[PDB]
Amino acid sequence: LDPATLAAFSAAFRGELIWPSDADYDEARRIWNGTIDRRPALIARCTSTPDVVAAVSFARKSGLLVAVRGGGHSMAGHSVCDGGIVIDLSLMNSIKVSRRLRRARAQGGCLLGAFDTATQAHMLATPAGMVSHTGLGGLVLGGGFGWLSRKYGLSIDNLTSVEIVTADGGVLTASDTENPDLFWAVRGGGGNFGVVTAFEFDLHRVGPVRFASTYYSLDEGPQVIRAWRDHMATAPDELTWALYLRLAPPLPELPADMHGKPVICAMSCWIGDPHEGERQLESILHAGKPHGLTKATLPYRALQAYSFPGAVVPDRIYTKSGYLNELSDEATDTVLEHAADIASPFTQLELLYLGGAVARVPDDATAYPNRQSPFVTNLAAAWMDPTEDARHTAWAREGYRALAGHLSGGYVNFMNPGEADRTREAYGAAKFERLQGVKAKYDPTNLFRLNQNIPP
Ligand SMILES: Cc1cc2nc3c(=O)[nH]c(=O)nc-3n(C[C@H](O)[C@H](O)[C@H](O)COP(=O)(O)OP(=O)(O)OC[C@H]3O[C@@H](n4cnc5c(N)ncnc54)[C@H](O)[C@@H]3O)c2cc1C
Repeated sequence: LDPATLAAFSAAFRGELIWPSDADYDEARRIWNGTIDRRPALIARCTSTPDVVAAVSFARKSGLLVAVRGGGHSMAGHSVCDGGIVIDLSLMNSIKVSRRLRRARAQGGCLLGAFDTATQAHMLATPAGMVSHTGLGGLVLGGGFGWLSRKYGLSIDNLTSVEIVTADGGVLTASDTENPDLFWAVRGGGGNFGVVTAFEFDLHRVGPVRFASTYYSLDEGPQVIRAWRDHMATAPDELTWALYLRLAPPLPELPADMHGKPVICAMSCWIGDPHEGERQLESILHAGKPHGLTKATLPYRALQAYSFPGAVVPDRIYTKSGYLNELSDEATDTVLEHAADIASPFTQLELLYLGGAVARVPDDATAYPNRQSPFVTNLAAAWMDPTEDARHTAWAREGYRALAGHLSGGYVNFMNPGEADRTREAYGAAKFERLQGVKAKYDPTNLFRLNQNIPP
């Protein structure tokens, strides 16, 4: 490490440096995917945009492999690197909300729960992921979907501008009117094009939400999933209905003879009038007998903080996901045969219906692929014992291969560390090559390669 560069970076960087000798280094480098044990040479905790600029320039000059960390939830483990530098944005957590203009400006290191807390102070909101502590950074740059998406689209579908630090250390504002090629690419292209230090979103009024969660016996699985698939094909935007095949959590609402056994966990909500929501959710809650039924009228920030029942954070995860255009009866059976073999109490086989507002955005308006594929299956193995990695990974892998005949594309934010190759297939040829032209203009060095990578 050349000293003049380091020393001038020390004079510009008004944040915290964590070195491999420091006590807090083992914790600071930990990311949510515990199977990713990497030793960065240097962890930089930025507090403002000039901090990131200094961190970007110093990494460019010094030749260090760049990681960027928002909330650290990368299923591929991109946010920590072996022997490089970590531009850590976790301290840049602030949000300014205009209730009157319905505008939220959030720093690149925000967590979802912080963002939704600030907007819900004015009963405002904009779509994002379902787990409170995942980061706004990586989620939004990949698309971002959740409870508000069928009504209001992806997270990017409400983005209006970004402040971004490009590989050359320059700071650019990208929007629909300013650097619009870059705005297209960051809306689905990940961290490939620079470090976003500020997002601006349009917001929506979201009052109380009538919500429901329940569990169905697996030997009623066929009629439940079929009812689910059949209903969502024509369901109104306001109804979001998700299925999570999993081992029943040992919760008092469920009978003890169901604890630990595979079930279907159905979570449903109605974005709109709670009285219309109660009528709507009752029309979908009885495809089979609902066990452990919880129905509530929750403020939207409570809905955001609910997932997942049991409130356990796993240490180790491996995920295989893809989209479906159709969910045949044979595919439904296949899902059920593999869900019955679930081993860890923290593993889920997620089945989501997007569509709605997501699919009414034209294919080419952003960089997010597969808007016209409604279904998402996410085989999400999650466990604690690091000596058991092979048996839980094998469940995701072998379940994915049995469904390969229905699966196409892939959400970049659900990719596991060994899926660097799925990139061209996930984006498609037209989107991949346009992304490469933005990557050629803004990061021709591929300084930012710790992501679902798009080489220039
Ligand atoms: C428990 C859990 C639940 C999830 N639920 C959902 C969900 O409901 N819906 C959904 O759509 N996705 C979901 N995700 C996935 C989430 O969208 C991605 O994992 C996302 O990448 C997480 O971002 P992060 O910032 O926390 O991750 P990190 O690991 O920090 O980073 C992810 C990627 O984005 C880059 N990045 C992060 N911040 C920035 C920034 N400011 N500028 C540039 N690049 C940046 C990193 O370089 C990295 O390549 C979930 C993930 C987890 C772990």
